[PDB]
Amino acid sequence: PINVAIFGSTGSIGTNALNIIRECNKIENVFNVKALYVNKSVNELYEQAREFLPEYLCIHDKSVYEELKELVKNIKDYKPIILCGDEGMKEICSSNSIDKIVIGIDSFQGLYSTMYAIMNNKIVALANKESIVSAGFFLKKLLNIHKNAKIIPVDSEHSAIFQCLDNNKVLKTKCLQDNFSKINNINKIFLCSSGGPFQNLTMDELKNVTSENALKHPKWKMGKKITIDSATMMNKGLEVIETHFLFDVDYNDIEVIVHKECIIHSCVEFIDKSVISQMYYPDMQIPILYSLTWPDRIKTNLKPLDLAQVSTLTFHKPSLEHFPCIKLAYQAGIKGNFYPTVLNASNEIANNLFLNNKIKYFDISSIISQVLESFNSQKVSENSEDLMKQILQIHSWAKDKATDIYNKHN
Amino acid sequence: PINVAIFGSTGSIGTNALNIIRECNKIENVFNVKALYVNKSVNELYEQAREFLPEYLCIHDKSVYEELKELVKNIKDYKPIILCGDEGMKEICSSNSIDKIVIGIDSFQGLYSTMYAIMNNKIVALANKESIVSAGFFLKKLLNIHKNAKIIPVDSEHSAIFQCLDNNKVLKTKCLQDNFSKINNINKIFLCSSGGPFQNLTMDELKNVTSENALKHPKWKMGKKITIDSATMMNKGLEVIETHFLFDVDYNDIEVIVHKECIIHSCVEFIDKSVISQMYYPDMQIPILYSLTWPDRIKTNLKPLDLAQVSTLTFHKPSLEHFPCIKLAYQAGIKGNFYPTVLNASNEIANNLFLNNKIKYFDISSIISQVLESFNSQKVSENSEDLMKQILQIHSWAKDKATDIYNKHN
Ligand SMILES: COc1cccc(CCC[C@H](CC(=O)N(C)O)CP(=O)(O)O)c1
Ligand SMILES: COc1cccc(CCC[C@H](CC(=O)N(C)O)CP(=O)(O)O)c1
Ligand SMILES: [Mn+2]
Ligand SMILES: [Mn+2]
Repeated sequence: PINVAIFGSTGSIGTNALNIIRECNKIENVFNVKALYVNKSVNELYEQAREFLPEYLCIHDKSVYEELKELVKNIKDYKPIILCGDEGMKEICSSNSIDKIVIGIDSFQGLYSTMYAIMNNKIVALANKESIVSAGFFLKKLLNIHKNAKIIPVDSEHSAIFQCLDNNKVLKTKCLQDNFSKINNINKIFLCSSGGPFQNLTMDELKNVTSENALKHPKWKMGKKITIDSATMMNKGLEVIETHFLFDVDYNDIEVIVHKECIIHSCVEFIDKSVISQMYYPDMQIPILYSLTWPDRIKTNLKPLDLAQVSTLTFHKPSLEHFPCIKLAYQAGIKGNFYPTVLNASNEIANNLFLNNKIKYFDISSIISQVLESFNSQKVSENSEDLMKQILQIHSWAKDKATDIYNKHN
Repeated sequence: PINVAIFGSTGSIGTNALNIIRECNKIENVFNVKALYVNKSVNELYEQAREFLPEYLCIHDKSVYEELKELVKNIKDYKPIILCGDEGMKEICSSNSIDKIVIGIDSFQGLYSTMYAIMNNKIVALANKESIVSAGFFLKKLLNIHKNAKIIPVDSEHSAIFQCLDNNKVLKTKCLQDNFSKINNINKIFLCSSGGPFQNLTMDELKNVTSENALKHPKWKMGKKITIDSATMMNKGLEVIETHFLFDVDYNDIEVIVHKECIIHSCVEFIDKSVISQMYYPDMQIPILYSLTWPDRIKTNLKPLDLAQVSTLTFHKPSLEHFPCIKLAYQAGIKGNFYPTVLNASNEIANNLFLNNKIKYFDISSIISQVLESFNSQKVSENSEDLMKQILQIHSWAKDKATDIYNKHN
């Protein structure tokens, strides 16, 4: 019986996790949902608690804490431990009844909860790519100290890569470890991209695209920030750095490939040049499920892939002139140090400015480039606590520098 | 160091094996070629012996035995054990200095050498699919007796399938063992086919096709028998039965898919509905190499797959009306017993009649169909020597029956 906590259970990752858990549990009792954690969605959490009956409930916002206590009195034969804030989150991570934690929260609370899950030697199913890009050095150090802790990737391309690896090799190492690629015989990665809504657009058309164009009739309905990142291909840029950190693959050995059908989710070339790929319909339930079942798989009732119906799969190179965010991501990754932290923070601001019609498409990459050029490399702190503060200071600095650049030109 | 014997070293499989061994050994000394076995080509064997310097040389034809001995006196600092016939082959299989044996011979010598390899508890890299289709029951029985022997698939689609499996699971079972699919969490197989030279012909066009049409402007350098089987899609029919026996996959869970680009070599759907596939250029060096490195991989200098250049991958269902041999293979497999033995034997005759311009395209499937209808199921011998005799007698009967049907409706 797999004992799982869901952090951010009313978000997209959290609700997809509970859906696949429900469906798999109908086939065979595999999962025990031990904890649910949300920001402020009391009614939604109450409804989840009535179905899954977790041992723990937690809610960040303290003004709806007593409302939650009163709601759960309506549930028959059920006496949960009801907690609140960061202290509740810490108590959940330290519980001996929890084996695996799905991190479905963004920004700092994602990183903070990941930190606590690692400190308690848990399996961490991590969907927040920005935390790996920004704080990769810190997570790597924490994983070296807490030897039984593991990060298992949920980001679909990185789940795909992970699924292409031989678990007889994977089990000798773990993600975010030096020498991961060597142990797994990895030569090179094909990192698949949908390409977003702008692949056929000219440079002159790209000059005038708006956030409405990027968000209009999405093929897959996902959040605004990632949709804008998909449009600029900064999503893939961030994912290149994520690949480097998770799998210890050199930047020269990561190739972005535009695959508009989104059936092949990524591919791994091994040292003999054989290539393995993972395929399914574009659906987050498979990557989430594998993060919770690894190193095994369990039965689902998901729709089987019909390759004859799919019929055609296509691949092409992305144009770096048209999608300069990709180039900037590689440059930041290759330069190393805290340049990925700066890239991520400056993109957070630029993405949001574009979303709100404050800047143009190529201003996104212009601002990111300028902030990157404004940063000086820093000696990397050997001390774990100093290193986290260093990352947070640089993050804050880069957001401010991006905002100042905007303000001056405006 | 991996100690290898090559049976049929001057055929297509043998020459590909020695090429990839040579190239891999230039990067790192991995392989010792301990034995080479050929039918007739004494001169070619001498040249191989001069380069590879194997401890054993064997030749099936006794009339060129003395010539080989005299030739080898030319090689400096070299004193091999020089053998001939079935006896020489048995002696090679029984050597404690040999770990892995590549079976690149067909027909009787192929089944015969496979048997002796298994009896001596070797790893057997098996490229002769006809042995598995005709003698699957016997090979299963033999592998149950000889617990440390293993068949590793070399046939490209079956190697692909094998490469899509997690070795943490594969190492708890072995090919041709009951429950192989259950242990590996296999739900379904996509068995990829080139479609062959007649794939786009109308029914009227198919009625007239000749063997010269099948053999003309061939895309890859392979033998006449398999080229004719590719044209009729009986190659894939045989490979369906091969999949069933190697992997214990039910016939209803094997789907033939026409993939004309021959980049994806086959795919495995797991019980969660995630699909894994193996990809490379159509080149037999990868499947051969993997059979000799499994459960590891080693470095090659093969050309890396350029997915952007490949650009497009396509998939469609084959027409059973145009390719009735596929339907016959499923029917024979599903019926079970020795019907696969009869299918293989009757196809051997019908393929050869068509190759030599004695019958038409649809006569191939007609003869096979009639022979299958003439066969009565038999009680399966419990004794392994009786079982081998039973298989061989059914094989002879079915070839004779096919020939007599040809002679009647001449
Ligand atoms: C909604 O579920 C899925 C599952 C798999 C694939 C897709 C297609 C969308 C792919 C990515 C979003 C992403 O980064 N993901 C999902 O990780 C968009 P781009 O950066 O253009 O490539 C959707
Ligand atoms: C020359 O080497 C390779 C290597 C991989 C793939 C191909 C393409 C030819 C595929 C098969 C032959 C076969 O049965 N093989 C190779 O196992 C033909 P059909 O039955 O139409 O599908 C060639
Ligand atoms: Mn992704
Ligand atoms: Mn084949």
